[PDB]
Amino acid sequence: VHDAPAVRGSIIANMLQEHDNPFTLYPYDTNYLIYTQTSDLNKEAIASYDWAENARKDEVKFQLSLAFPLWRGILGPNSVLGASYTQKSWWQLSNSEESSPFRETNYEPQLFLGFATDYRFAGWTLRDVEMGYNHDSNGRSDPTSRSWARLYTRLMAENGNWLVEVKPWYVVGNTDDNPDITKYMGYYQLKIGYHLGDAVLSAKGQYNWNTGYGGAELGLSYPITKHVRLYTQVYSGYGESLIDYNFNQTRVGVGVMLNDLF
Ligand SMILES: CCCCCCCCO[C@@H]1O[C@H](CO)[C@@H](O)[C@H](O)[C@H]1O
Repeated sequence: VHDAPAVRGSIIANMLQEHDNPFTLYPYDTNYLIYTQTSDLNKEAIASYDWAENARKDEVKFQLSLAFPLWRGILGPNSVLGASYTQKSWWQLSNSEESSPFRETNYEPQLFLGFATDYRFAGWTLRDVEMGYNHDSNGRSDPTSRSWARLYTRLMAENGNWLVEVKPWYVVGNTDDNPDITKYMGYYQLKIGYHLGDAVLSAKGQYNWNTGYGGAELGLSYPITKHVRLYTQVYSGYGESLIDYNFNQTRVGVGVMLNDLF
C-alpha cells in the first residue's frame, strides 16, 4: 500500500515505492564525485601519515549514499524501518608521487524509523519525519581515529520550489577520539534547497550558536542528462570531515552528481 506520492526530495516516500529488481537501491543523501581544491590541507592532524608532508591541496571528493528499506509498514502504512549508508571520501588522486592515497573517509550507517507524512504549514508540507541512530567514524586507528554516535530526528518540508530539512541530534556513546566535537559540529544540521527550473541551488550546514564555530556548504547543479548532473560545490568552515572536524577550510570543487536534495 503506502499512499504518499513521489514528492521530489522525499527520501522516505521514495523508499516506500517498491521496485522489482531487489538490487535496485534507493538514494538517501546526494551522490557525487567532484574534483576539489582546498585552501588548507590539514596535515597537522594527519601528521602521522608518511605522506602528510606531501599532502596536496587538490583532492577528489566523492559521496555515496543509499537507503535500504528493511521493513515497510512496521508502524502503519507509509512508514518504514530503514537503514542508510553514506560515505564521504577525500582522495589525493593527483598526488601519485605518494601513490594516490586517501587522506580520509567517513563511514556513517543509519538505522531509522521513518514516516512519509502530510502536514500543512501554511504553504509548506512536512513530508518526512524520520528518527534513528547514527554512527560516524573514519575507520582510522589512533592517533588519527575519529568517531562519534548520535540519536537524531530528520524533518523534511517543502513549499513548491523550496525545500527545508532540519536534523537535530543528541550525542550518545563514546566520543574520546574527538571529545569536543560538539564545540565544532553543534546540535543540528540545516538543508535548504531551491529549484530554479532544472537548476538546483542548495545549502547544508551546522553552527554551534554557543561556541560560534560551524561549517557550511553551498552548491549548484544542473542536468547533463536524465540521471547525471554537473555539480559545483563550495564548502567553507569547520567540520567538512571528521579528521578536520576542528579544522577550518574553504573548499571549492567541480564534478558530476546523480541525485541532488531534490
Ligand atoms: C513524531 C512522530 C511522527 C508522527 C508521524 C506518524 C505518522 C502518522 O501519519 C500522519 O497522521 C496524521 C493524522 O493525525 C495525518 O494528518 C498525516 O498526514 C500523516 O502523515
